[PDB]
Amino acid sequence: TPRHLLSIADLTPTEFATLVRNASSYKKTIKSDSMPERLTGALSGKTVAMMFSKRSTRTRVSTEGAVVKMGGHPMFLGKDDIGVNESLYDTSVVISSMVSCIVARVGPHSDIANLAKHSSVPVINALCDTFHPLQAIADFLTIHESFAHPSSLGLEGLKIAWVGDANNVLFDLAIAATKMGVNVAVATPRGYEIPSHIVELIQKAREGVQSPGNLTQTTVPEVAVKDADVIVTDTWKIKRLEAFKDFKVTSELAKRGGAKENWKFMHCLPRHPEEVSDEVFYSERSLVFPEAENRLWAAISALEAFVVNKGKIA
Amino acid sequence: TPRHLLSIADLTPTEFATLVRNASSYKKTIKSDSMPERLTGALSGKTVAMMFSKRSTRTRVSTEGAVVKMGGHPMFLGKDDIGVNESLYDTSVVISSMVSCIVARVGPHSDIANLAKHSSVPVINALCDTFHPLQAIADFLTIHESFAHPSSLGLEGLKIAWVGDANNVLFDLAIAATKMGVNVAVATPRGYEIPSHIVELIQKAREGVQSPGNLTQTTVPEVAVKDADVIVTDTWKIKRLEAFKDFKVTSELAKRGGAKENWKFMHCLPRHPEEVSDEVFYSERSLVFPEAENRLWAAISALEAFVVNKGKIA
Amino acid sequence: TPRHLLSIADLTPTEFATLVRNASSYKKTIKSDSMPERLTGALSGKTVAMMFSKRSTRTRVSTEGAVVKMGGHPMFLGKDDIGVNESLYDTSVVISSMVSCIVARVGPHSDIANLAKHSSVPVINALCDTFHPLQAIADFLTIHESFAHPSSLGLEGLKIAWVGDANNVLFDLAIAATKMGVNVAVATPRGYEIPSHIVELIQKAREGVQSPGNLTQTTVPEVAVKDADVIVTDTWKIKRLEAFKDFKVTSELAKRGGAKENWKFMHCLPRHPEEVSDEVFYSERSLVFPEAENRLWAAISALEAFVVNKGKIA
Ligand SMILES: [Cl-]
Ligand SMILES: [Cl-]
Ligand SMILES: [Cl-]
Ligand SMILES: [Cl-]
Repeated sequence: TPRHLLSIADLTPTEFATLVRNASSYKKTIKSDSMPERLTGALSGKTVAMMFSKRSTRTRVSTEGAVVKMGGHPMFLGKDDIGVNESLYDTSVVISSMVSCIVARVGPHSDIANLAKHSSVPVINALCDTFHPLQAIADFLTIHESFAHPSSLGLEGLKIAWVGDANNVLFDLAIAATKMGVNVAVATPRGYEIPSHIVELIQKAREGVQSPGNLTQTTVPEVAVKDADVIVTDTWKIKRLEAFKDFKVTSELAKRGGAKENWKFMHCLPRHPEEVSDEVFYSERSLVFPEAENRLWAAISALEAFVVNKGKIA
Repeated sequence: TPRHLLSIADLTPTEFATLVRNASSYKKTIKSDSMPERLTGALSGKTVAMMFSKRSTRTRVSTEGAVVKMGGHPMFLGKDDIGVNESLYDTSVVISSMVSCIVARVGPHSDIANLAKHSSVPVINALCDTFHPLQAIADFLTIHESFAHPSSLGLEGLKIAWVGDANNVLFDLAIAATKMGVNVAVATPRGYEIPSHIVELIQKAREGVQSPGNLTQTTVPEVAVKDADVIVTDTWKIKRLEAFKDFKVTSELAKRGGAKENWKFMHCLPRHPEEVSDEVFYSERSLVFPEAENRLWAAISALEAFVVNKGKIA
Repeated sequence: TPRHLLSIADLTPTEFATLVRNASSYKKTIKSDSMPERLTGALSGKTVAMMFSKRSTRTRVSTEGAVVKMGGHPMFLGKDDIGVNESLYDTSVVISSMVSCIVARVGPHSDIANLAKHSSVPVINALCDTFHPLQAIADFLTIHESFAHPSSLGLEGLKIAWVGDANNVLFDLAIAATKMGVNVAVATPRGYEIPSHIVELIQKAREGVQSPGNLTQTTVPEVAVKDADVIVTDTWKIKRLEAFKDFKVTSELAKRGGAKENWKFMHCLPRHPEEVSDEVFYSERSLVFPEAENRLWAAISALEAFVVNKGKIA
């Protein structure tokens, strides 16, 4: 039976800190003109299949680059390429028998689990309705660098403020922060709250950690930002535009709610002009571009762990 | 002048058995964590062009994987990519001068021959109107494993029963079976028979073999299945659905017509629910998934033979 | 700051002759079953991004092949893949941070410069509104072979005649010919002349060359072809077809205008039947197919120079 990566919920706190340290390490070596021994030709002769249900160029760029550093071949199968004209069972058994890994994006989560259930090779979740494991790893890599033993990244007592809609990215970030002893506070409009199944996974993630990260739920943005070390948002039709009125991240929101003097900004891209101001996006406060690049380093770490080390994280 | 693979009609019985033994051999070595010396970096620095006229994801998956095991690069050029805005002559001379091989799928057979006629590198037929060489090699690999000197795979006296429409796949399978001393019987509705040009190639394939495979043509399914070791079908609008009434492969058809006690089932995928029953498809009788995977092993064998060994099969 | 290749206008006469000699050299070695030491694994572990705004299969084929000879990975991002749903600044910073090079095709030239302005890796111009650097290198490689010290390819005093529309390809060819001491004469209909910004770059290219190539502008085709060593055209709706009446390259045009006895023909493909006659296109006068293949050799040279040698041409 192969081990899959569907959500941060599948990782112990130790396993998660290790993926992040590895990405940090590989990044420092490769950006100064060297190759890690563990990675050289680790995937040569081998194919990784990328299955995408809707366009996702950004995700493609980093998976593609990560596979190639390991000397493997990335295979793109988009929405014009591939459960419509053939059962989901069949597609799953057949493709997995001629590749070494599947990186997959689909719509509903029920879809990805069924695929993994019958795959004979490790499946990694590129993005689904409720999870986004690769993004969390990138985001914590970024946090770890900017604020620079085995079961921790030394981040205990930090505060993250999320302002906007409750979605896939927040869900996994929340689960990670809890394991790392980081406090999270979430501001959303009435009707756009964290689903209670997600609150259940966050709570279960508390088990066995001596100082877990705490969860705060609010309707008022000025409340969330209080004493925040980092502020995060995300992309949000007619119904929505009126509802998110005061939810735009601005300089005036930080001072008014009382965030830390040196608060930093994060958004996982692409960015539209509704969620955040130009002044904020392009300030020295903004970790946006390093965060985007850390996708490359997070994919290398994850693929080494799940494909090469067949799931034994070290 | 380069040597092409357009049909099993181009192969001697010895050359065909050798391609099958090679695929079997390479499969056993690679699935137990080793590389054959003959294959390592055999295609490095080199590009193989894949030209597809209509979607064919399944074929792509195996060609892509096969090229990469040899350390080469597979280039996908689909129907939005490439004889409409430029003569067929020109396209053929130009592309072939910057690659080492073309794996091509087109509509009419007249199309593929004209391309090959002016290519300066070996062309392999991925699928056309009347032939499908790669499929036959896979199918005989499968048969050879399940029922486990140079001019034979030791299969003399076996029976294959084809029930359904007469198409490209059957044509090449028939030509192969004849060379291998395997008996084939074909049940089709009135109007959907083997074209007499095909019957002519089967008959010509008889020449020089001491015990050739025999051909049987019928309109009644219960007649074909008599004493059959294997039963095969394939995907089959308004006109057709009424015509194939009794043609659905079922448990009740095997017993009624008198097939062997341990008859096995084969279909080259994708499968729809009209040709065969769920009960049959998923039984221990069904070699469907191994048959699908044997495409990978058959491509490695064929590309080694035609591209690396420049057509000298050994 | 990375060095880009946007136009032949960025190259000294020495740098241009060197790119051409290198392509010639690499071509001779590789076509006789050997690898140049400088090229082997030069790009391994590394990704090159290809960004295409409109279909351009021919360009893809040669870039793809060139990258692979160097052991790198080519990544195709077409018009369904990627400044619409995200600022041009953002796309530029993000993609360039996870690849080693961008080969790009866009519409307006203002577009490509802005991309390069913010890229952290070398950008090469695949084709834009006014330039086509890769084509010029191919064309001069071809000329250099057919008519077979450091600041010259030994072509002084040759004549090139362009008959047809004034476009991107002609512009760069003209700038190259000037640096190489080759004479160019241009026949176009009234309304379809070289833009005066281009005439300005040709004139600036004269500076510092002891025998620069001369420019001639005409409305009559029979005038241009006088004493020409080579004749070139290109693809040219309702308004246009009447205007180019006498502009079709023919046997009868050469004799009538008085071109050299052994004049040669060039067209960068694809060809339509309006610009040139079948008799001319397929004669022994036609360097069309070698010219098409020389794209492969020109890409290897250019990518070695700009990506591997980080812009120090040698
Ligand atoms: Cl897609
Ligand atoms: Cl590759
Ligand atoms: Cl296609
Ligand atoms: Cl495109």
